[PDB]
Amino acid sequence: FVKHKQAKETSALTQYMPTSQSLLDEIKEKNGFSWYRNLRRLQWVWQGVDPIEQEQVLARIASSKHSRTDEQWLDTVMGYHSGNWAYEWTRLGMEHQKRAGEMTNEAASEALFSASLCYSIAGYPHLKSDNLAIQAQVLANSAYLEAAKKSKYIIKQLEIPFEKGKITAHLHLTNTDKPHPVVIVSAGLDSLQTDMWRLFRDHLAKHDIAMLTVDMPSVGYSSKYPLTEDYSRLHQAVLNELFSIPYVDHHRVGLIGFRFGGNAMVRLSFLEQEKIKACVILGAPIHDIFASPQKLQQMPKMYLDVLASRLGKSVVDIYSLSGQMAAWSLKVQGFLSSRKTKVPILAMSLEGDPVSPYSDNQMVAFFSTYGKAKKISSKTITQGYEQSLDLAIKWLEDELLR
Ligand SMILES: CCCCCC(=O)O
Repeated sequence: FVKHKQAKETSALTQYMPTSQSLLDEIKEKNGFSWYRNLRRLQWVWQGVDPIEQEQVLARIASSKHSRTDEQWLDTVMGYHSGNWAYEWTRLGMEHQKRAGEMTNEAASEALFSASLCYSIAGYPHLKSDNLAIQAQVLANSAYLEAAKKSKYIIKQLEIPFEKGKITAHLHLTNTDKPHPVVIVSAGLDSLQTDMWRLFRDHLAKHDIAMLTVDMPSVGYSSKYPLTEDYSRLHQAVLNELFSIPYVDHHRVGLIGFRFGGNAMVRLSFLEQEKIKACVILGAPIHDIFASPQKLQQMPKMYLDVLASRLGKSVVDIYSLSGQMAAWSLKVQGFLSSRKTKVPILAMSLEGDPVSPYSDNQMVAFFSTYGKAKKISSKTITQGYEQSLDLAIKWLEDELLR
C-alpha cells in the first residue's frame, strides 16, 4: 500500500467514450444514489461481517471531509487514507488480523476468516486496474490460507492445469476419514471465491459435504481466463479433475451457483448430466437482464465498470457493451428450449430481484427432471437469504447424501 498513497480512485478508473460518459451522467442524475458501489450490507453480514463494525467502517467513509471523485458518491474519497473505501475496510481487516494473534485455534482461525472477508470487501468490486483493490485481494488471499492453516477443518488449494494456465480452487473438507460428497461452488462477477467460508462452516460441513470453490473466468484466480460464451469451461475441467482427487467421492458431486456463478452451474448441469447429481442456484441472471439492452444501459456505473473489467475492455461504449451481453443468456445459447436434464436443479431468487426474475428461474426449473423454481418472499432480506440457503442444503441433503 505504501507505494499507493495517491492511487487512482475506483470510480474514475474505467475509461468511457464521451457519448457514453453523457449516458452515465443521465443515469447518475436519474437514480441519485449516495454511493458509487452497490452496498451489500445484509450480504456482507450474512457472509460474516459484524453489523456494528461495518457501520463504524461505513460511517468513517461517509463522514469523511477528504476530497471525493464525486461528492454525491460517499465512497469515492481519493487516495489511500482516512475516508477511502479500501483504506477503511483494510483497517477493519487488520484489526481482526491483530485479534487473531491473541487468540488460538478455533478463534484465531475465525478471526482470520473475518479478516479475509474485510479485505475482499476492501477490494470490491475488484476492478482490474484498481491498485488498492489488487493489494486488498492479496491480503484477502493470504488471510484465507492463514485461517485455513489454523482451522480444525481441512482446506487444500488445488492447481489444475487447463489451457497453459492453472485453475486455482479451494477444497474444504471436514476430515479425510473417507471420501466425502462435494459441491463445486461459484459466486458472481464481483465476489472472490474466498467469500463463502460460512457456506461451508455453518451449512455444508454439518453434513460432511466438502466445498470446492472456483472463480468464474476473468474473476480472481481465474483472471487470466477470458470470459467467453463457454463460461462453464473451468468448472467442467475442475469436474473432470475430481476423478484424480481421492479426498472426494466423484460419484456424489453437486453444484451451488450465486449470481452469474449460477449460469455456469446450469450450463454445466446440461453438459454433464451423469457426473452432476444436483444443482442449486440463487439470484442467477439466466436470461432476462442479459437480453434487455435498454435495461443494461440504465444500470448504475458500478455494474458497467465491473462488466468492462471482466471483459477486458480498454475503453467502454455502453451501447456496444449492452448489445454484446445478450450472448450470455442460457436461452439465447439454446439450453432452455427443448432438452431436459436428469440433474434436479433448484432455482431460487428473492422476490423482485430485477437481476433474477421468477420467470428466469421458472425456465430453468421446467427443463430439469424433478427441478423446481422458487420466488422467495420474506419480511427481511436476511430471512430471504437464510430461507434460500436452508432450501439449498435440503436439496443437497436429498440428492447428494442419497
Ligand atoms: C448485472 C448482472 C451481471 C452480473 C451478475 C453477477 O454479479 O454475477
